[PDB]
Amino acid sequence: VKLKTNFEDPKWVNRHKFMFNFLDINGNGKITLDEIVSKASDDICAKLGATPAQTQRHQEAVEAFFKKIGLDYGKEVEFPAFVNGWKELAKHDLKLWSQNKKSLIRNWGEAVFDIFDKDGSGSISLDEWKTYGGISGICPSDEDAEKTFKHCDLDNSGKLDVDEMTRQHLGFWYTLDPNADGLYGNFVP
Ligand SMILES: [Ca+2]
Repeated sequence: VKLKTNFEDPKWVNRHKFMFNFLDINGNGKITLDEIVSKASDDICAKLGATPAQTQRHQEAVEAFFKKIGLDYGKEVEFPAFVNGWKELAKHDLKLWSQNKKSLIRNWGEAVFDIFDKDGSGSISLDEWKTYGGISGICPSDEDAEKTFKHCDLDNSGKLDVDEMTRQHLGFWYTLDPNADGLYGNFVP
């Protein structure tokens, strides 16, 4: 995993703008934590049939993750401030990860995978990633989900584990590590 960021690369700014536009479903150029948490709980966790405890751990993780970016309940955040907030989060999490500490991005990954994980493996299958991908919308075709798995280093079960997805996410969301390109197939640039 690379530890240096590339905040000035328009490709990194545009990757987040793409995701901002994806979250800005009502098209008003603003995002609220309310909207984000609703997507996490009322939409994704509900459709996944998550348990009360899983739903709550997942909501806490999504909340902490996006609060670090500067989102809050009842606060509208526009794109320039949103991407400046990713700088806070990126430095925060890269520091933690490099010191073998739990990062907010790892915590989110644990919460998502836990919904699917029935054996304590902290790993998910291709079909489970297809499910999460289609319900959240971030991997909206089976081919893209397949690309994620082809892209990553899978474990002895052909499954994606949380440590591997965390490393990939550091590079994809935080540092623009070229090794992380294609993480979400052809969807997220
Ligand atoms: Ca909006």
